[PDB]
Amino acid sequence: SMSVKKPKRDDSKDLALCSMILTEMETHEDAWPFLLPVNLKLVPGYKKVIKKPMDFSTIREKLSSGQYPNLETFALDVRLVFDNCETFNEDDSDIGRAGHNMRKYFEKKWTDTFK
Repeated sequence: SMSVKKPKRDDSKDLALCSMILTEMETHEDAWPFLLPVNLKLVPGYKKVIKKPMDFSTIREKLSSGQYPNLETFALDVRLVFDNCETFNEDDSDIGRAGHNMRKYFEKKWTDTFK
C-alpha cells in the first residue's frame, strides 16, 4: 500500500530473456503455423471467429518496440497464439498438434527461466 512495498524482484533481464525464449520458439521445427499472421483474406472463418489474432512475428515486433509493459503481458500474447490455434484447429491435425507441442515447449522455458 502507500509507502509499504514488497521487496524489488530484479526485472532488468526480463527483456533479454523473453527475447531468448521467443528465439527458441521461432526456431522450433513446429513453429511454422505461428511464424506469421494468418492471412485473413485467404482463410475462411478466421477473421470472424478469432477475435484477437496473434503470431510470433507480431510478438517479436511488439517486444522490439517496447510494447510489452512487463513479462506477464508477453506470456499472455504467447499463450494467445496457442489458444487461438486450439480454437480453430482440431487436436488431431498437424497444426493442432504443433500448437500443443509449442505450448508445452514454451511453458517449460517459462518455468525454468522465471519460476
